[PDB]
Amino acid sequence: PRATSGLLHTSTASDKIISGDTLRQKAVNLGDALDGVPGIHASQYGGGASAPVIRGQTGRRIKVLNHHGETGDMADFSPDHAIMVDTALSQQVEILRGPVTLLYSSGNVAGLVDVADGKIPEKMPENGVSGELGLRLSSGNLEKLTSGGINIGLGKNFVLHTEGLYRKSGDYAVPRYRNLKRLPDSHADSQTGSIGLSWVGEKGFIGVAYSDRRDQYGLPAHDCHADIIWQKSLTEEDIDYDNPGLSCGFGRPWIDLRNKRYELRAEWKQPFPGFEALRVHLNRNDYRHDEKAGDAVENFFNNQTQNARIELRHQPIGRLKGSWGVQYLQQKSSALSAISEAVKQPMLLDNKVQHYSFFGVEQANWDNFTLEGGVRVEKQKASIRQTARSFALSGNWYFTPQHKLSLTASHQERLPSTQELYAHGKHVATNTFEVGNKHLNKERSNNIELALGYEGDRWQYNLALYRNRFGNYIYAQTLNDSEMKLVRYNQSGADFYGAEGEIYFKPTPRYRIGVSGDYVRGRLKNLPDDQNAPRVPAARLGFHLKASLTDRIDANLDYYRVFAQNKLARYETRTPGHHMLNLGANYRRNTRYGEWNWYVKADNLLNQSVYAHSSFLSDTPQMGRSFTGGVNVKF
Ligand SMILES: CCCCCCCCOCCOCCOCCOCCO
Ligand SMILES: CCCCCCCCOCCOCCOCCOCCO
Ligand SMILES: [Zn+2]
Repeated sequence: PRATSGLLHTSTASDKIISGDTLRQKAVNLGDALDGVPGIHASQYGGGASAPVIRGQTGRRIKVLNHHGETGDMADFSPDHAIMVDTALSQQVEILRGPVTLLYSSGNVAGLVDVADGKIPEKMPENGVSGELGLRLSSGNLEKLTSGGINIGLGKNFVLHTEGLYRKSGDYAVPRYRNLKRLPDSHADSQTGSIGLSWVGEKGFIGVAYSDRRDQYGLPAHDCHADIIWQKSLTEEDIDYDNPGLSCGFGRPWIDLRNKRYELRAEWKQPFPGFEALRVHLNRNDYRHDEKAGDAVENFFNNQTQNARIELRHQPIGRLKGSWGVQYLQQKSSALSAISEAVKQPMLLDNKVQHYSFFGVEQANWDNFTLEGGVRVEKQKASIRQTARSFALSGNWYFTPQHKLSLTASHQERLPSTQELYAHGKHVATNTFEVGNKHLNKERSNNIELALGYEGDRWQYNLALYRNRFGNYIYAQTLNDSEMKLVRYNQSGADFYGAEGEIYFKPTPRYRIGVSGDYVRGRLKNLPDDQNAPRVPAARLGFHLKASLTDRIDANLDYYRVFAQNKLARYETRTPGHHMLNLGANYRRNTRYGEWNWYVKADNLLNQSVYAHSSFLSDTPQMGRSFTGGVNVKF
């Protein structure tokens, strides 16, 4: 029961490790799967994509990690783009805060979400072989989900791994929504495949893996353009482009996406003198997606990623431990239209971004108190020159482990993305024109958080209180007057604070009852007044029940009270306001050749009109009542 993302273990009390067997019974998308963990919401976008929203932050203010590596996707661009991780094929998903975030990115203020996978075995399987098989169906979805993974000892110290998943799902049923049985364009198909090969220790393991993922899914709530769009708008010619928006007023939207991945991992256990561990990670990621209407492409998306990170763990110099590393990340990306680059300027013109990053964490241990500090300094070059310095310092006081009090502080700098300073074009799915800013200054943030945790047979609880102070908070500022939005990229200050927590009391070791909840406030302060921050979540209180009876069978009930959101940003609207009731049960079973984990799930029994203010489809109801039956065969 540990975490893997940091070569050196810095553990704060508000760290959460979700089990992989459990994820097999969860939604396919990352954001839907993590929703329900206190402090984490979702930005759904039909059955296709959903991003986690963590402490009101999302995208570039958090970090999704594909087994310590850059996923290489383009989900940071907009929540309609799927995140390239397979949580249903994952070993574990760890949600981490602290100085560790500095190992992977700059500007990560809310949480690091690392998805660890079986791609490259790291260990020799028993009996020479191991793997699992999974199958499930879901009502009103209409989800079919099959999955498998395999590990084979190709000899004495050699292991091959394969794994894959195929999913088909329809437009989802909606309660009371218009006169519709199902919400149009919310269907989703996905396949993933991996082949791996890895060594064994001592000292460690080395290995490579090839992956392939094709996604095909609709764009819910959704011909003339080649001129007027450009050129051009700085400044006020939105006057002249939504005049011919009602001229053509008076295809079928979907995304076809392909992701190809080549990576290498290695990590052995006593590299040479003075060091306890050495860890490498090489990655190449081919990402593409066409945003289409029928068979025609409206936007071409591309993101080539190459990523390298080397981390070594130094000798404990007398109870102070540390891991220092270097990372190289180059990312070639573009976002084009059917229109040539010879007539119009692309939404995102073809660009070359390079990240040179030096990082590390150091922890000192004075018995029942740990102190870990962290740093990151990355330089960027941007062919078509700044530096981000981020630091974090954190203390943990164990009165009696486990009785945890964490105090964590950090200053993080995020360098602006090329999208943010150079965007200039209609993104169809979002029906928004995007404009960049030639002069943004880095996102600087000063963050403080205190977490408290106890888990002691009778009582179990987890609490966290946080504030995030931005001297600079870069945001997509909606602009001057169901047409098409226009956003400019802007700067101000911001003040985010909130709380999240869960507490469980078990009367017997047999039964467990619990209450959970979260709340977050987001404000824009000091504008070039004092308005709310965009797409902030809503408060949520949770009631939880879970009980085994017995040895194999495990029923469970989850009731969430999602309150409305009336603290809204510049052009936002109110969002109710729903009651989520979820039922669940599980079958544990031991036959020959495998453990057989049957499962049955019932979500949204009250059949409520569910809206999420934190999503781009805030006035679009999400899935009504749905039944799920599934099987897993571990072996
Ligand atoms: C036990 C059920 C497992 C089913 C696994 C499905 C098989 C995995 O599919 C992987 C291939 O997915 C399609 C890849 O296509 C990529 C397109 O690249 C061609 C471009 O020239
Ligand atoms: C820190 C909570 C556990 C009990 C602390 C008392 C023991 C020593 O703590 C004093 C200094 O460290 C406290 C935590 O440090 C936070 C780092 O903030 C640095 C901001 O510049
Ligand atoms: Zn898009």
